[PDB]
Amino acid sequence: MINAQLLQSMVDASNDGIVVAEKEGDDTILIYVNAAFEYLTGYSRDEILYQDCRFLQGDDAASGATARIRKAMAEGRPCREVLRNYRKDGSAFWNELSITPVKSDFDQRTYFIGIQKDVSRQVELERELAELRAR
Amino acid sequence: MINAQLLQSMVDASNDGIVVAEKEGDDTILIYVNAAFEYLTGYSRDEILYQDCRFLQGDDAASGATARIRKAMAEGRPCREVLRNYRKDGSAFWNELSITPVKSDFDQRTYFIGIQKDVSRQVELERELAELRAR
Ligand code: NI
Repeated sequence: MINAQLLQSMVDASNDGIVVAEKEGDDTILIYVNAAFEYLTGYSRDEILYQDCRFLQGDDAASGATARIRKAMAEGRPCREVLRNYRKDGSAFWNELSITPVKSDFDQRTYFIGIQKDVSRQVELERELAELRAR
Repeated sequence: MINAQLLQSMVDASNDGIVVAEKEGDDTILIYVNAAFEYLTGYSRDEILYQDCRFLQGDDAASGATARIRKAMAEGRPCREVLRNYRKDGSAFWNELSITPVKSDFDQRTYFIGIQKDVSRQVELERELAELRAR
């Protein structure tokens, strides 16, 4: 079996962003982010934490597309969505987000694990590909 | 701050494969794999563990990266390599593998963290693109 420090290093090594949020009312707030999430978003740890992750969505709220996510979180189901998000510097990316409910023995709190991934390149590739297929 | 159970949930939730290996002679053997690594490779934990991970490489001896990885592991450097691997069922996939040395302050032994990303899709998209551009 594997100890806590190794688990930390497994998260720290990970390519995808990983985060944990605890529920605060009908919102969540980030309590942990890994290094890859910092790099992905352009924000430092200290800028990100203790806030709901929707700030990444920017000043726009899409069409409250997060409907599916809020449905799933409320219901205690995982989900995955691709969302528009914006780095610190304003540059936009497509973020493939997988959210996973956690059941906590230790306290009474509700936690969620998020795994996040830049999929811009792949979105663009599918687009370029469909364009050439159309020629 | 973050506890051990949630770290385990972060690794369990991970989309990429995560694994820990030990040195044994001039081999390394897996001692932990997450669920995603099962899915990725098609093998169960009990089939995988306690073996050097090169069996995934199949009948296809690469050279190139293997040397590079041995070099890097010996030297105690993290390293990253793309390599063809084969699931249980024979189907091939492109694995972006990053290996990270860590020393356990618990038992003073050095452990290797492996992160495995399936990058088949991107690779195939670039392939399909380069083919249509060739038309
Ligand atoms: Ni042995």
